[PDB]
Amino acid sequence: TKGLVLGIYSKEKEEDEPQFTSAGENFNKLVSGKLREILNISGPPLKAGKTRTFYGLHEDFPSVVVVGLGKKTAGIDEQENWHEGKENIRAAVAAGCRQIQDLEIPSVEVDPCGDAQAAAEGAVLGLYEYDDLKQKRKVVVSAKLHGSEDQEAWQRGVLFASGQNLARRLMETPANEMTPTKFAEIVEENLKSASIKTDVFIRPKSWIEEQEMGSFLSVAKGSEEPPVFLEIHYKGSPNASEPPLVFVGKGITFDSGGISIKAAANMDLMRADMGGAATICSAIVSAAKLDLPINIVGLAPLCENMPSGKANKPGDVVRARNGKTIQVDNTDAEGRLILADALCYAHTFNPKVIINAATLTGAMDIALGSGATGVFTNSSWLWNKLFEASIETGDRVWRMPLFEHYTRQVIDCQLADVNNIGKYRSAGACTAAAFLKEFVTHPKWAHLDIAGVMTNKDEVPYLRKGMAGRPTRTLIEFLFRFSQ
Amino acid sequence: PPLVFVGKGITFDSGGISIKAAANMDLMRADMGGAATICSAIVSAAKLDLPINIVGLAPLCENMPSGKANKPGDVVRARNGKTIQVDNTDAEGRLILADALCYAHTFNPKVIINAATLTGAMDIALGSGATGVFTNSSWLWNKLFEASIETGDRVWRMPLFEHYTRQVIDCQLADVNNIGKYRSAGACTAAAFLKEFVTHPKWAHLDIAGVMTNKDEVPYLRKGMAGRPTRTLIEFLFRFSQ
Amino acid sequence: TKGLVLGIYSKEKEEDEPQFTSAGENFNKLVSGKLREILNISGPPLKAGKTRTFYGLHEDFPSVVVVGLGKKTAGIDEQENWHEGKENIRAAVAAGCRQIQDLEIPSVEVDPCGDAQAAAEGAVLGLYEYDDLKQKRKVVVSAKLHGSEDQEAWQRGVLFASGQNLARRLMETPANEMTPTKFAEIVEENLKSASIKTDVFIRPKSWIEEQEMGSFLSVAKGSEEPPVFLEIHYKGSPNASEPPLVFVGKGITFDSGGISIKAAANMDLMRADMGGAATICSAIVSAAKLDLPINIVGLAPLCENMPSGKANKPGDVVRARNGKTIQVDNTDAEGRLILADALCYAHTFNPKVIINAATLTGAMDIALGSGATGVFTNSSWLWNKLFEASIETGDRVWRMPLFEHYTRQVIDCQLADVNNIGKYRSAGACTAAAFLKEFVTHPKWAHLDIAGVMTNKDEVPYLRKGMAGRPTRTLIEFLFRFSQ
Ligand SMILES: [Zn+2]
Ligand SMILES: [Zn+2]
Ligand SMILES: [Zn+2]
Ligand SMILES: [Zn+2]
Ligand SMILES: [Zn+2]
Ligand SMILES: [Zn+2]
Ligand SMILES: [Zn+2]
Ligand SMILES: [Zn+2]
Repeated sequence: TKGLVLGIYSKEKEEDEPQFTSAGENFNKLVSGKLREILNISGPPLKAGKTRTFYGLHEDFPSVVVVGLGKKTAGIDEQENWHEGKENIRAAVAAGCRQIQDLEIPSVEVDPCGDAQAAAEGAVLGLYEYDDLKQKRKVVVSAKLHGSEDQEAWQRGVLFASGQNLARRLMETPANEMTPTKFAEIVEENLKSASIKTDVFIRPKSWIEEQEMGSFLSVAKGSEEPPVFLEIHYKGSPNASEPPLVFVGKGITFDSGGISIKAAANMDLMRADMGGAATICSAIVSAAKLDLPINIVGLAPLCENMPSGKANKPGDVVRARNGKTIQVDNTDAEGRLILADALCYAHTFNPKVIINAATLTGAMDIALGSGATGVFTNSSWLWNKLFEASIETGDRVWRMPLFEHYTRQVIDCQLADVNNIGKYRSAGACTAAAFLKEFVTHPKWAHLDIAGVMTNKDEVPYLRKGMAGRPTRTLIEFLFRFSQ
Repeated sequence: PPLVFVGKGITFDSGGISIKAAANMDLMRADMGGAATICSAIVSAAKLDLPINIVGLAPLCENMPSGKANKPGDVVRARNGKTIQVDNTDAEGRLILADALCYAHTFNPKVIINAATLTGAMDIALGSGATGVFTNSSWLWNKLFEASIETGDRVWRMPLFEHYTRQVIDCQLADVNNIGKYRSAGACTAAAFLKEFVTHPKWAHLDIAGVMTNKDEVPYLRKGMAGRPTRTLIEFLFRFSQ
Repeated sequence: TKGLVLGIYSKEKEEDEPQFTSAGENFNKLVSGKLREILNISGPPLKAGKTRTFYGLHEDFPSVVVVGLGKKTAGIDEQENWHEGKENIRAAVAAGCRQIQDLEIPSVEVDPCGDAQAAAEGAVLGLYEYDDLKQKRKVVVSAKLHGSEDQEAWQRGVLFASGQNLARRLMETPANEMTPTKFAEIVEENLKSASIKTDVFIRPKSWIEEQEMGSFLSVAKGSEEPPVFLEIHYKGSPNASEPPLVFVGKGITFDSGGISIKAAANMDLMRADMGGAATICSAIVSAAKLDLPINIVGLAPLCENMPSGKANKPGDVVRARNGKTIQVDNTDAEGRLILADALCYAHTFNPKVIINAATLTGAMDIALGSGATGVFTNSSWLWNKLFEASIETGDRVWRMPLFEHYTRQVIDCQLADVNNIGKYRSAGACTAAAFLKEFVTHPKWAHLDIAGVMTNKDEVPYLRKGMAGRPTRTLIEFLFRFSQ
């Protein structure tokens, strides 16, 4: 019927016993001390992220899962660059919800754990699973707030987590279903449901040609799947003329590498090479849901990178919208090609800031793995804003260098203005970033290389194995704070 | 109390049983760059007669394959009593550093700074643009960063997160594994391995693998071994002494 | 304090509710129906291998773990070639014991589940972990039979499982600790504790040289670690002159591949290249513990395979004890070299049967993986005996071919009588077997290639991740039945 998730903290030195949250304390009282009694009988105390289940304590809650929240006053961890208490809550609540789901319980009430937004994030991110294409599926669990005192915060958590889950769905869906057109249609419907103060333009190939986006076009042509340039507007500012914030995302729905073909092992994960587009578009959907008082534009060039008799050939020179020529030495360095055109187009909006996201390089994965998203930016103010937002969400960012040292290695080009792969194999994420900078003149630009945080195995406790949708929540938080 | 510097001194690294590829293996004669830079920095500090006490520690040896060599899977005991599963014999720098870092604590130092041409991952990460610095002290990061602005021999901070530690203490036979669970973030997991042998509050690990050589990146250095970031270390010491 | 593991079966069509075992039924009665009541409250029924924990049902058992046993009458599964009921019990009991251990309970009583030997095997194999070299260790759990009616069978299970766990320990231990000498000393002490009717001879290099075992010696020389030829005798037959059964095991304590050096990835697992020696020696220790009325001889050539200035060089020709010359084309095909000499020596005992085991080829792993041990034999009677024993133990065997087709590919040799690697890359396990057959004239010989069952991830539910010690129990069962 109905399950209940309650939290308990680690015992502090002067306490005689570990303390329940307010809800746990109230429930124990409701059952005349039976919860504390049974917890004591069960043995060792619950530590952070651990769970234990007690049956039959109340007729309304046949299964009660108690979860360890760790130290009650855990705040910002100076060494980890995140709010520890929030992370403990997300992990603990996710673990509790997965136990409720294993017991095949369709609905669960969740203890706010002193921070309803974090509790909601743990439950909603934790229960998520992409199973539309399977016969065998786990029970669908409906999680709601236990109590009625922390509603806005709980709902805020549901909203943030839902945005990330939308990104996860888009990334996880196989490329034959999640084509450029399909991705555009799903984003279009989600944005329109979020707010009527939106406009969506799924720009066709003819428009792309009119816009002289030769770099983007060169990538798309190898495949039979039609390319599209998704342009979305959210008019949240009270002043329609207020300069917008522009987000740009790499939308390669499937990357085979092209003529510079990839190895077979785990190439299926490349269905998520559109993660950059997924995260920035989902962030905008969420911003619209929150009705943030700001104008935002989202740009996402979308296409496949396939080998064929029409595909990009190593050595080919293409002309970007801005007139710059690019020597395509490696057709698998295609994300930067489509981004060159989208970044150029972004300047036409005279934006306040330009932020792009892309599952750009394997080098980024070798550099930081799934620990944090690499951020390249020409603005310390912007770096700081993204960094502060990440401490709150727990979806960490780490700064990477934008030095001429790297630029020199990409403009040293045999046939053109810029080469699409560096002179050497070193610092691949840095030279890719340098390539992108040659198409940016804006003073507040940030490039997020999310290749290393594309998937999750078990690193983030509250995300099941699969595409991660990171760092969608950090982007939403940045926008929220920016709007305030 | 002295400042303690520690340097990886592998005079030649063939990789051992987990043998390296032949191409450009000659550059491994510089796998003692960590020892070279910290020892040279101390020589210079002495020349300048800086008013500070400094201790330099440099474990030195070769890593070669033979009938007596480390075998993948072997478990060894560090000076501190911790056991280490040697899954890859080419991840040897962290093995010799574990013992030197333990010994460093005996001096009750003010700070502990180690340097090592530790991982190819660092090279893939930042190349020769800057030395990667892993530190549990923002004060120390800042001091090294400011010194680097002056010398031009740049440093860039890399993360010391439990996220990476988890991947090296998840070990089949011992307390810590000498290579991570996955291939991602090699410089970060190597740093995490080193941290398991450090309890000091002001420690910095400099992975100089990417700045080991110079082609033409630094205009004033001819092609060859670079000796970076020796000047940044000297500057740090000078300012520290003042 | 004390935990309890109880089993419950899957409900049969005409039953109103799933049936507990006799012990589960008795415990429920003891607590006035409280176990059934709480199990019903907890939800969906327990299926095979699943577990659920109930707290505070009895003062003597604060934690009771109920485990799903599947269908009560599950017997031999025609398609899987094993006794299904026994497999269900081993898996269920192991899962239950791991839950008790997670709760940090030091002692547990285990329901015999209608088959005490299988229950004991699940508990003892299930709880095993090699942690001698770690600071952090799980609680040591002492498992005993619940009740006093099935003692001999429970103890038989403990004995079989202990034999396998000894093999696992020997295989898991790092090679710098588990050297040829150390392995010999550990086996020596275990055999002597098992019975006084034993003799152990840790033969030194001088003896090996006297025995003209040039093939074995050629492998050992590349390393600084002294080689030994372990010879063990168990005189269990009433007639001292009764011909013995001879077991032979490949004891490469560490295999780097030698000059034909292995790749670095996962080379640490080669510390278990002595699995052949581990399994046959452990089987003999167990046979001695059981005091089987038969004479058995165990032979295990032990050494390392390392690269150095003295190592085997590709193309070198060596002379086996039997006078045959061998062209060592690949130094990593060393197991067959040391086995050639041990198999020759085995004939001197005028044995009834000769069975050898070896983690011999990667081809075997590509062929059957961890599903079953590959068995090559010139005797269908022997194949059948091993096959029947495996149905009982669940540690499956599968027959592989001994055809001249494969022999032709190894005697087609440029410099010698036989080549240590075949003409082609196909059928690697089959040509390796053919190589071994050139050193056997006995009419009842079986070669077990255990390379594919060297480790366990999660395939065998009752074995934690690590070296498996398979198929030790099948060997013990074969010996038991043979003795009867
Ligand atoms: Zn997708
Ligand atoms: Zn690509
Ligand atoms: Zn791509
Ligand atoms: Zn090395
Ligand atoms: Zn090295
Ligand atoms: Zn071993
Ligand atoms: Zn071999
Ligand atoms: Zn071998």
